[PDB]
Amino acid sequence: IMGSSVYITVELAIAVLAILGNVLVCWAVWLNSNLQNVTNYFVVSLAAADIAVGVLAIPFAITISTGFCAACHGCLFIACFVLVLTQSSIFSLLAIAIDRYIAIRIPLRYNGLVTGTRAKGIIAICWVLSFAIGLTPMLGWNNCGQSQGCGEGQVACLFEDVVPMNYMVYFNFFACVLVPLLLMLGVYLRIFLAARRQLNIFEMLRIDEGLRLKIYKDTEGYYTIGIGHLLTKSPSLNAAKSELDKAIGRNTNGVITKDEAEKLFNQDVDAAVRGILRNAKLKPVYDSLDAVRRAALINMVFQMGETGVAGFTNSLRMLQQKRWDEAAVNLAKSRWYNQTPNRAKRVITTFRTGTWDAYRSTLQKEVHAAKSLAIIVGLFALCWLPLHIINCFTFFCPDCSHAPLWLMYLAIVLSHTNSVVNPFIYAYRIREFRQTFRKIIRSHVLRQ
Ligand SMILES: Nc1nc(NCCc2ccc(O)cc2)nc2nc(-c3ccco3)nn12
Ligand SMILES: CCCCCCCCCCCCCCCCCC(=O)O
Ligand SMILES: CCCCCCCCCCCCCCCCCC(=O)O
Ligand SMILES: CCCCCCCCCCCCCCCCCC(=O)O
Ligand SMILES: CCCCCCCCCCCCCCCCCC(=O)O
Ligand SMILES: CCCCCCCCCCCCCCCCCC(=O)O
Repeated sequence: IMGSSVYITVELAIAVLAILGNVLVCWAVWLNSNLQNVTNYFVVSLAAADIAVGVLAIPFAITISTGFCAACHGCLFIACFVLVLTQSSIFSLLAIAIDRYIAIRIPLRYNGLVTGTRAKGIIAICWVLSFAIGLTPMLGWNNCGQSQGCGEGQVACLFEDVVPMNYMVYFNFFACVLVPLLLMLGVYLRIFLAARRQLNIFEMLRIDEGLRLKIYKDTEGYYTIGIGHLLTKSPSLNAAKSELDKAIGRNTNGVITKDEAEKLFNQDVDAAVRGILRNAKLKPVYDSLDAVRRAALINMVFQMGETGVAGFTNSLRMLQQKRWDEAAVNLAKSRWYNQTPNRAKRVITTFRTGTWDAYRSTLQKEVHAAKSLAIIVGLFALCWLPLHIINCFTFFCPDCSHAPLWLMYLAIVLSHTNSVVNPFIYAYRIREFRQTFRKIIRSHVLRQ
């Protein structure tokens, strides 16, 4: 066996899987409506880039490993085309990170901000930039436009001979790869840290009622901000903003910080507690509860009012008798539960257990999917960094012994493997993909 016949076989095998695997990803999104969200718009674009790697980039890699004589610019295309595909991938991974960001920290305006129309727009633009960036050497930044054994008008097509290293290190690596990766690292880290935030009465209603940092109109058209904090019933945004500046103690222009929204909420809680203590029915029960169960009672007052909660004569009684399970069953038979089952179910769980479980679960499911996608970026980095780092060595230490050929082509094979791993990850960690794959393979591929 030859030392190259292996290189060629291995890379042809990689190409077949790259194509088959990523065709399957696109196939699923087309068939399944539950995979036709905006997030998978970028997954498909990413899958497209990986298919193109198996079809063109890899054959180009093999062709160029011969060092054959070719025209300058024609040689640059074969060598640089893969850079186009790589850049596109970067943009796709970055857009996924951001998408998951404003979907987990700012859920209230995700669908009004992230739309299919805009996604397609951003994708189209990113493909243009990818060509502009990947084919920059073709635009003039090269080493042939000014070489023997090939005759004039031609040069031996060796990567390091035609593609400037200062381009590969400064522009390609540092600016176009390194920066996005670190940016994607910061975004995911912030997503994760948010799911591990410390829970309390503020984070409790932030989930049940939502958080707004810009003045908005409530269900009945009243100016409101923060967590359900009504400013005024006057039909004037101007007047609403003036009320806000009075409460905050500064010129807000209709926008406050998270912290400031919390101070308003704290005040709202204090008032509710005072109202509860003036009520002869609620006081005995409130006083007998622990801190967490009190928050669940305050939660109900924020929704139904103090007179409303005081109507639960029997459920309240059980609560003071610490008959948590009985109270739960009874509260479940209410018209309140029938109206808002999700919110009520969480509040009731809080009465049952006396923990923040119901609210911690919401955050841990609202992030589990982002872990799957984050793994995608980690593997990309792992598959591409080695090659980038070797370039830096060659570049920064000119008179050192160059990396041996075996190591060089090993880093190249590795980077190509990155176009195979994604489909496997979707199968293992994402349920709706796995189920669609099984359906496709069994029905359309085996045909039964
Ligand atoms: N440095 C480099 N070389 C090659 N092919 C040339 C391999 C080689 C290695 C040593 C030698 O003496 C002659 C040729 N492809 C390459 N692709 C990349 C690359 C892709 C993405 C980032 O860097 N870098 N890179
Ligand atoms: C012929 C058109 C595409 C058919 C794809 C056939 C499957 C080929 C296997 C190579 C890709 C594997 C990707 C992940 C495997 C899916 C696992 C599974 O759901 O059982
Ligand atoms: C010169 C001929 C060789 C072709 C090489 C490039 C081939 C790679 C193109 C792959 C593009 C995949 C398109 C996926 C789009 C599907 C979108 C959808 O299902 O909504
Ligand atoms: C799985 C394979 C799918 C088919 C992909 C098409 C492959 C394209 C091959 C690229 C060839 C590089 C150009 C060769 C230059 C020829 C020079 C000459 O003929 O004088
Ligand atoms: C999706 C379309 C991507 C664009 C690729 C189109 C397919 C091109 C097939 C092979 C291109 C050969 C490049 C020119 C040949 C370079 C070497 C030479 O000058 O002989
Ligand atoms: C939105 C369409 C962009 C078309 C310009 C792309 C030019 C070259 C693209 C090569 C592969 C592109 C595949 C993009 C598929 C997009 C998937 C989607 O938008 O749902």
